[PDB]
Amino acid sequence: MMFGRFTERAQKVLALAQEEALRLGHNNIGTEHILLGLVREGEGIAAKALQALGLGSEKIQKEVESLIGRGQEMSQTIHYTPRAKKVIELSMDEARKLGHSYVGTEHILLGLIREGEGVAARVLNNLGVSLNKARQQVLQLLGSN
Repeated sequence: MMFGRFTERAQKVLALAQEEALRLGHNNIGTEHILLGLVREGEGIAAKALQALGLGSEKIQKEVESLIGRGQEMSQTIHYTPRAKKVIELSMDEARKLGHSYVGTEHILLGLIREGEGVAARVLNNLGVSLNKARQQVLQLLGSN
């Protein structure tokens, strides 16, 4: 058996990533759309950790949309990019490394920073969040704070 399961909180950020892809006029979910889906949820442990590090939904949204743009729409329904598919595997590896039997919002963000080269990692670094800053706030705020 393997932890091919996401929390209801995490499934909501991934559903918001589809709504945000369709708002931007994209038929795909990237690392960018998963990070944008996180701040559009705003209460999940990862989004709460981003805001605890001094970020905010408009800051992350404006930096995402300034890097990926708008208007490539084709009414084609959503697909995951190779990096978003990698983040789904890496967040599941981070959940297994923590001994959690499903992937939380926390573990989605640990996947986004573990990818390290997609737009999500670059938005965090250009705002001022870093791999170890995000790890320490997420790893505390998930239940050890």
